[PDB]
Amino acid sequence: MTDSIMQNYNQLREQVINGDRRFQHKDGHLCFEGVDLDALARQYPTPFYVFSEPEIIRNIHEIQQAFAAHKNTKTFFASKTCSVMGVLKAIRDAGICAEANSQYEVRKCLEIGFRGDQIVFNGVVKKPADLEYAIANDLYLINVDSLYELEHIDAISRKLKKVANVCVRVEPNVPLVTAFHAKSGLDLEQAEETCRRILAMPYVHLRGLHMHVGDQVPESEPFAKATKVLVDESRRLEEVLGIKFDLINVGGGIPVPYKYDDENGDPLKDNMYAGITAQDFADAVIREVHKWRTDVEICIEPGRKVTGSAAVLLTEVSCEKRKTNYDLNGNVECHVEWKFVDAGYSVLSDSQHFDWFFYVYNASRMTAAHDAWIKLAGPLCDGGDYFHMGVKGEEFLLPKETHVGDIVAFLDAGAYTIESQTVFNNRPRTGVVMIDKNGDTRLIRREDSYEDMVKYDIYLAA
Amino acid sequence: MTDSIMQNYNQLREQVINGDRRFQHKDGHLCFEGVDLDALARQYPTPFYVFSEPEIIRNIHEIQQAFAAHKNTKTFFASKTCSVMGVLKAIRDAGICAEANSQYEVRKCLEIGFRGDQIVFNGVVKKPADLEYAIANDLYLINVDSLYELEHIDAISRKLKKVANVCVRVEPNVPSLVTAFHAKSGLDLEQAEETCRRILAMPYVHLRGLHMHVGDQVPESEPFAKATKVLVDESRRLEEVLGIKFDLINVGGGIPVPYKYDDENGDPLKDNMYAGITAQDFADAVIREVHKWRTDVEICIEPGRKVTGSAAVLLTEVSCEKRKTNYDLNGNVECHVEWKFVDAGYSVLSDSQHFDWFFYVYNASRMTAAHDAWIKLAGPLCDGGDYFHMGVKGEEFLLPKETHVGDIVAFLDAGAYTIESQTVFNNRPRTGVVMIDKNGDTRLIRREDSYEDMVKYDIYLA
Ligand SMILES: [Cl-]
Ligand SMILES: [Cl-]
Ligand code: NA
Ligand code: NA
Repeated sequence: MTDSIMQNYNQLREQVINGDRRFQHKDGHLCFEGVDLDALARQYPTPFYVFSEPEIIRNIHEIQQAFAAHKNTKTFFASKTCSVMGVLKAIRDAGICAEANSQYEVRKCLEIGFRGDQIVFNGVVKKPADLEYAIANDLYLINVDSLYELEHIDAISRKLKKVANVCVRVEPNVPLVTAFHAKSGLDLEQAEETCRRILAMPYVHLRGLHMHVGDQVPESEPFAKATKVLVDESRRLEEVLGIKFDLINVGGGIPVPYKYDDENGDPLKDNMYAGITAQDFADAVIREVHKWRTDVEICIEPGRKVTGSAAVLLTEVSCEKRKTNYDLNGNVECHVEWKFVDAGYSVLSDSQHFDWFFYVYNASRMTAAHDAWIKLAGPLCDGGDYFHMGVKGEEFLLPKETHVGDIVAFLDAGAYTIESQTVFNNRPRTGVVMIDKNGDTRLIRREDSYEDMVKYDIYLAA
Repeated sequence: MTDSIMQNYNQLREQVINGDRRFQHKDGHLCFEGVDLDALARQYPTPFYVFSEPEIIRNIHEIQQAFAAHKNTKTFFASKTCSVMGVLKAIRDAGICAEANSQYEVRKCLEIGFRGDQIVFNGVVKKPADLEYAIANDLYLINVDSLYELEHIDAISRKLKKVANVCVRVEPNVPSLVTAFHAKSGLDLEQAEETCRRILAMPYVHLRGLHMHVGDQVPESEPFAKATKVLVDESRRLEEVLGIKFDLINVGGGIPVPYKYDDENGDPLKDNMYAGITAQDFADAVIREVHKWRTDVEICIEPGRKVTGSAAVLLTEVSCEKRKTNYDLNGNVECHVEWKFVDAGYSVLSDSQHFDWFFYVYNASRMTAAHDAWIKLAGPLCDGGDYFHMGVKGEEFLLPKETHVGDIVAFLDAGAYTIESQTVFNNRPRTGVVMIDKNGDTRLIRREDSYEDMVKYDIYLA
């Protein structure tokens, strides 16, 4: 099976450089939107992430084209996915809106140019200061996640004499037990009284209901079933309360392919295979909404799908070693070829914490057979800081000729990879480079400096 | 039985405030070294960590007393555990040395006042710039982790005309994990002789001894005994073969800390939140093996977790609450779940999520009240997985039924691997840090990240 696994992985490698809209090859090197990534990693210090504005645009087009059957669709990028200002700017320039998950995310979205009417603010803990900031900035939506929080929305909107526009988050029990496993939202049974309360509030304007199914969802059925619950309650409440809702917000969760050989993958057992497309998500949602109204606005909150495929992590092979296991008589049992790169799980956190797979290739030797089994380690002083989600078990494939100094690329590294970095071991969080629409590159986030990292501390100087 | 679990947890609670060397009660509140933690969390915004210099001192005393049978012991705090400058200063002033795990860790140790001869620099990826910085600063030890890295140490020490003092890291294959497959660090035992012979010939590299590090939160003494014996046996053999006398042996870290205290109810080999050994057991195993070789040689140890783990509390305010109910198909209640939301989630206390780490949780504002209600404890991140899964019983915690929004929740034993592992996910800031000094007074030693801090790393058009 290993030889066939090796054959299959090299077929995937060839597809990257001859059949992928993002990539080419030049001088033996992987190129991204025409940019030679080996050369790029000689210009900027590794490790760093490189984002593609062209690919973000293609992803947004996929999402928007998926919703062509429903004209009144509004798309809010879930900025917890990635909020580097230059990424947010590319997303704003590509024509969609923004969902924010904290006061500082709201502020960043406003500062990069999203208008208040292009921002949704969601959360389970929206303290009075957070709500005051959001209400004062006339956000399109602030979700209502609990009755406790709603009391603060009422009080603060009254204090500011400013209308707060809200959607009530309802998390349906769609059979694993919503009460035990879903911290967010209200129960369906609480929706009516919550909406009745809001109608009576002078400065709180009820716009619709909200749900969010989850992340990297491998089937369309959960979106259909959950949307139907919220549509049925929306229809019922319009009748009971004598109102017409502005909108329904169905959240995010469109998956991204992290493994591409779907013929060999089962998305229900390995959700690195994308089980559905944006079109499947849209078909499920739109079909359920149109059983109630065709004119109502549908709000969607895609995160991962906007940026996931649109970045690469570039990391230099910085050390190598061979480790050999010997039996008790001194005979070799096996050899392990370790390659150390300058990025570990403080840089690429989900590879460790969420068992996330990313394709790994030698970008400096992209046209060479990846014919050697290796283990790939990071630089942290932690026995667990190596990449466990290999091609076969914990083993990766690289050219046997791989050399210290080569650039390794992790593909599909654009979602949930920047804000989740740490300064563990006082290794810096990475710089970030952007490829713009013209194929030109610029730095959009600096690498943390020494002074950056000590300046939060308060201590007598030396 | 849940009643017995509740009774046991409340016995543990009473032992915190009437038995534990760290804690007391006043005005119904948990006190740490006499500091009322409810009051403290009204002076500083939550969430934040509070460290105890007294408890750091007690932990260091435990470690050093454990080594009483071997006078020439040098203790290096593994600063990857916590490198806030004021914490490092407390450890420096307690009289021990520092182990560093990156160039910037070396620099901050020097800056806070550790001399070069008090610093060990360890790593698997020590780039030429890292090595030049370390060698220029006359560090007590730079470990040798690979043959590749050793070539840089030789070349750079020659260029600087400064002696690099080294210990060769050897990771034994001790049957338990397979070292070649699961241990990225160190050289094989079989490589130690030639590596040492080559160092002896280098003009500006000085061989001091061998190094190993077993692991973290180790619940048995046998791993230390077996691994130390391998390194002692090879040390003795190399002294004979090469005609040298080693300065030292470095046996690393891994002394566990109790995260659950009711040892009568635990199996440390199945649940390593129970500490399976004490510092005395660690020292007994190490010293016994070293003294079969030499009683005069220096033993270097690298404790991390044990120095600071018990010495901090995370204080976080209950900031929201809700009740979720599962209803049967007749609308009758199947069960209720009481959710309490605190202002810290796994971006603040990462190991609670990523390493399934248990920390005792109490209501510091109601510390003398029976913790008599089962609750689920959630953080503030917009992520369904951001709740604390490592409960008292399954995913459930115990708090007083009188718990109210505004109460302060404490997580105990929050001093190891809790600061540098924080993130800005959702653009929630990394926390402030307070220190209780040995006189019982408090000061801020790290600010909470500001909004400026969220964006100043980014390069964007205004
Ligand atoms: Cl839009
Ligand atoms: Cl010492
Ligand atoms: Na109203
Ligand atoms: Na020498």
